[PDB]
Amino acid sequence: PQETLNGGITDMLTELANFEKNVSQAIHKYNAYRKAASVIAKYPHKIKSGAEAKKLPGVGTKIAEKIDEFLATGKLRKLEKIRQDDTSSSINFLTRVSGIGPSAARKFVDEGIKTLEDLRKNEDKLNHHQRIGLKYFGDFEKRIPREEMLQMQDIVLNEVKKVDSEYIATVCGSFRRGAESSGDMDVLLTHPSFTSESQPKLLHQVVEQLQKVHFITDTLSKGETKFMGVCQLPSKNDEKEYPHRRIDIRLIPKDQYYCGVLYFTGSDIFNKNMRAHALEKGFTINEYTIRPLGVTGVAGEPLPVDSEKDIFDYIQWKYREPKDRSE
DNA sequence: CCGACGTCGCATAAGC
DNA sequence: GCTGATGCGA
DNA sequence: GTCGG
Ligand code: NA
Ligand code: NA
Repeated sequence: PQETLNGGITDMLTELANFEKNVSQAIHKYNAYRKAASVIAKYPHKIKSGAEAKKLPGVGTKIAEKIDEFLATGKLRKLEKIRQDDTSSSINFLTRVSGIGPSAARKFVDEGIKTLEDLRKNEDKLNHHQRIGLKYFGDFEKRIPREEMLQMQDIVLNEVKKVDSEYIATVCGSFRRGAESSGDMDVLLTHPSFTSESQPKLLHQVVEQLQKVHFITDTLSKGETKFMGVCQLPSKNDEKEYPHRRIDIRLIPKDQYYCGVLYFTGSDIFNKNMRAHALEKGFTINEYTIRPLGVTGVAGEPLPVDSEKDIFDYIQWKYREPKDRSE
């Protein structure tokens, strides 16, 4: 796991990944290329041949070939071509705006809209989400230092508690695992009055409060259980102002809360391992529940959970700190 | 050879 | 107006 | 594109 060891190769794979997703609309080729990129990124030798790479889970014949060409010429003909392609490179770029995905990008570029500037000239053609995306294009591609996250957390936990001291809220994501930086803030929310069996107002009042103290500045989307929007730390005195940040707030019912918390803490890799484990011990785990099987594979009713540990207990695993859930 | 590859809440489209 | 498909982000 | 039934 050292940067420019196979950087050339993994930046390559990652470029191709984006073109598959954003231009070709082949999300599964997109994940193939990314998966290759990962397993190569972890590989602790400078790759010498496509054949050496092929040995890795997720590197097949086609990518092996690419690596050979890259290794001998320092570039890829296809990648070089698509990069200079006016239409395609503009479609790929436009998708960097939040709310513009591969379909809307494609339509824009069809009607000659290819640049941020062009988007600015055409706001009347953007939905609410997209306008927010444009407006904060740069801020949203910035990382969030952990210190700022802590500051944001102070504000979130404070105002949630002042709306109702019985609410529970957890900031998960790479934040909860110790990451020195985060992509956004992901808040998980529950209340003792909200169970799977069980007002239709619990998420709304929390969001309202966060707007009233001007933490939440914009709304991408909001319904009865998931909120997605924008936030910002209060500008220190005369100091330079903070970036607007992405924040999601999820209302989960209490008897599914720690499954939710477990799931949205990750990492993805650790989740795959633990869901694998898991089956072998006789259980199925998803973001909501842990259920038992079932001599024929028939899933029983969901078991009670009242903490993260509870889940680990069910499946013969000693509790592992968010600290140590890289895998 | 050929299908799976995560899933789902919310905004908006689109056909009725 | 209704519906439930499709795009999007996570 | 890669893996696997
Ligand atoms: Na292989
Ligand atoms: Na986007």
